[PDB]
Order: sequence, then C-alpha cells, then structure tokens
Amino acid sequence: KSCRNPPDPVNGMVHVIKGIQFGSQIKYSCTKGYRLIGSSSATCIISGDTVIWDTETPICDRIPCGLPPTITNGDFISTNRENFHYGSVVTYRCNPGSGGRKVFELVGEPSIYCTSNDDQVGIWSGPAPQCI
Repeated sequence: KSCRNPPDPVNGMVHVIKGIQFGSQIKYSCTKGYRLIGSSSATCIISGDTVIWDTETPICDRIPCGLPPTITNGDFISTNRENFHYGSVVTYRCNPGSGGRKVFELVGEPSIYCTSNDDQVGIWSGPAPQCI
C-alpha cells in the first residue's frame, strides 16, 4: 500500500522521483542556512490501521545550531551562552590555569560561526577547535 504522498516545500519540486510506498523513501534537501528538523528521508510505514510516513517529512527550519560544540578547556565566549539560529558566532579561547600562566594552546581558528558546510546535517564552521 502506498503512502499519503510527500508534502511540498516552497521553491522545491518533489521529494521523490518515485517511491511513496512502504519500501520507498522521500529525500529532502534544504535552502542553505536551513536544516531538516526530523529526518531528511522518510520511509513509508503503517502506524497500525493505515500507511503513513515515519517522519511525516522534516520541515526546513533555520539551523538552530543549538548548544555550541563543547570545548576542551571550558565553554566559549559569546554574549549569549546558548545559541539561536544560523549566522551566529562564538569565540573559543584556551584559558590560563593558575592565573597569568598558560597551560593550553589553540588550533588556530578560535571563532566559529554557523555555516553548515560540514558532512553533518548542519553545524558551525567546523567542530569546536581544541586546545592543541
């Protein structure tokens, strides 16, 4: 039994060329700066009584970029501790331990921003730099 058919994204054509049935999946890309909330592909299944989509299709929302990546030393520098949507930036810095004395080094790119060009679903400019 075939599924309900995929919902239609704005400025988008169709999720699947052919494949709305149980054994078929609908794929969903997003406009840059947006990610998929749920699952970019869905597999058609039965809830019990009837055939519906497992994911019900993700909605492309602006990349929440929620809770910036953790750091080796201790969080990051930003005016807001927890992050809002895409375009945000935080700065990681490696910290003195006792006080004046340095105990840590940093990779070379301390400040990151949400750009989602990684193989991940949608993240920052990269993973948190580490104090190496």
